[PDB]
Amino acid sequence: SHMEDFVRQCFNPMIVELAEKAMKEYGEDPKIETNKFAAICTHLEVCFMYSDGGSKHRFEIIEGRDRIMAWTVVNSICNTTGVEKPKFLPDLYDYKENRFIEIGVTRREVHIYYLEKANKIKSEKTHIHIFSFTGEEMATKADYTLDEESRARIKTRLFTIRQEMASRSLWDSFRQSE
Ligand SMILES: C[C@H](C[C@@H](C[C@H](C[C@@H](C[C@@H](CCN1CCCC1=O)N1CCCC1=O)N1CCCC1=O)N1CCCC1=O)N1CCCC1=O)N1CCCC1=O
Ligand SMILES: Nc1ncnc2c1ncn2CCNC(=O)c1nc([C@@H]2CCCN2C(=O)OCc2ccccc2)[nH]c(=O)c1O
Ligand SMILES: [Mn+2]
Ligand SMILES: [Mn+2]
Repeated sequence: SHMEDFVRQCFNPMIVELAEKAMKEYGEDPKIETNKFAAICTHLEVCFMYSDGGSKHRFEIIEGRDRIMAWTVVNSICNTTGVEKPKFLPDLYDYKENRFIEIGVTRREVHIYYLEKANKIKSEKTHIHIFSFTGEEMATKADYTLDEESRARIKTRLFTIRQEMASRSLWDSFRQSE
């Protein structure tokens, strides 16, 4: 598909590979479900830019690993620090703030997607941070974890991705797909 060719020429190959591994691990093929292929690559790159944000070895990346290794690291963090075991796999863990983080990249209002995630988690301790393709963000307790400059790069990157899809007339079908 055209979306697949764009995703592959838009994101770096390591990111594309982790999304491919993660989709086939859950029975989905990137060549058919090309919109979900785009969304996993975006979500992946955001998590890695996020993890790059802040100090050194600050975030233990949970997303991008296979399920059983990801839960292995979560169980170790839980028995290490003593925090509650979340019901759903998060994306990061903040060693500085001592909390798991769920990262979301949406095509709706940050309030709606935050509400969906906050009610589905129902763990209270897991921190939530939502980005949108228009530069908007919402985070638990208005605590945005990272500095402004790091968050602004993610927002800028998201909007750069949005324009690239639109130039290829793919942005409309992509938002009408989440
Ligand atoms: C050189 C640099 C590359 C990026 C790479 C890094 C992503 C992340 C990748 C993998 C680790 C790889 N695997 C495979 C299985 C076992 C395993 O461990 N996974 C997935 C699960 C968690 C994790 O770690 N990695 C690799 C090194 C450390 C790291 O976090 N990051 C982080 C920022 C955005 C990004 O892409 N790095 C490395 C550090 C700085 C940086 O940017 N380049 C080249 C030019 C463009 C670019 O970014
Ligand atoms: N089909 C599966 N493909 C890969 N990974 C999958 C997967 N099912 C489960 N996981 C791993 C655990 N879920 C997440 O980590 C996660 N989930 C969600 C939502 C909410 C409910 C399911 N979901 C979803 O699957 O699409 C989003 C998505 C996007 C990119 C990468 C993964 C997932 N939004 C997250 O921001 C997020 O990080
Ligand atoms: Mn995840
Ligand atoms: Mn997430």
